[PDB]
Amino acid sequence: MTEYKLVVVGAGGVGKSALTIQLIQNHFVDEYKPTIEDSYRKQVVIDGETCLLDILDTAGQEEYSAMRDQYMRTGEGFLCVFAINNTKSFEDIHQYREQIKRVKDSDDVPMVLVGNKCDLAARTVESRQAQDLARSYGIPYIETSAKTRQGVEDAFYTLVREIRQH
Ligand SMILES: Nc1nc2c(ncn2[C@@H]2O[C@H](COP(=O)(O)OP(=O)(O)NP(=O)(O)O)[C@@H](O)[C@H]2O)c(=O)[nH]1
Ligand SMILES: [Mg+2]
Repeated sequence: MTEYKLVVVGAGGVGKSALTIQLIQNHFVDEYKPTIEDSYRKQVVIDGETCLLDILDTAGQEEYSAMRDQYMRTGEGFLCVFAINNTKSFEDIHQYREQIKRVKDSDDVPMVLVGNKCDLAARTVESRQAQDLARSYGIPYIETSAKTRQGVEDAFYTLVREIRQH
């Protein structure tokens, strides 16, 4: 079957792993549990296509940048995740995008901008600004909550659809 190699990237603590686990295991990890590198594989049906999601969950930490090149290079699609209550994470997005373009030798890699933690009242990043950014990239912006599961399948399935259209 078709396999889709999705990579989840972003700053430390934005909820990359919480999003992935919510997708694969339908629960919200409300734990402190920093990632080094995790992989998940799940057979799904998306729009009637039987396929395998190969999801690489990456570290937000600066120390793991080398293994970051390695993982990025094999990815077909990237979820670029920030937290809507953390302005630095949103600013860091630019640098993850640029590193993906560099390792992939590509200006237009399948990608979704994901604004996570939208369940939180204490927003510092407006939806308007994140949308403008995504528009300037030529990529969809999806807002998610790993906690309530809002937008979770949306973000992953939209990325699969971007890979199909590439
Ligand atoms: N309210 C809320 N909290 C969330 C959400 N997603 C993650 N969190 C919380 O934020 C913290 C970090 O999430 P986690 O999934 O470990 O983030 P990460 O990006 O994988 N961290 P790392 O880069 O270290 O692997 C956890 O305590 C988690 O419960 C969300 O959508 N809403
Ligand atoms: Mg993690």
